[PDB]
Amino acid sequence: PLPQAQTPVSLNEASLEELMALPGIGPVLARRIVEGRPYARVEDLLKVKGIGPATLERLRPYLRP
Ligand SMILES: [Cl-]
Repeated sequence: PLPQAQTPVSLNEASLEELMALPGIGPVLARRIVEGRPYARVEDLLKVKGIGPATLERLRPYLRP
């Protein structure tokens, strides 16, 4: 349950657990997201292995750099 008080979630500053609260993001993807930092824009998430456009499409409303 991703609480409202934690959104939008920062791709650059969130902890692993916070990223794992995002729909479709498990421990493996959360780890790759941290390892891929920094992100200049949310669309840079496409550099992370496993995050396809359909995945990203669902996450856009909840993310910020
Ligand atoms: Cl952005």
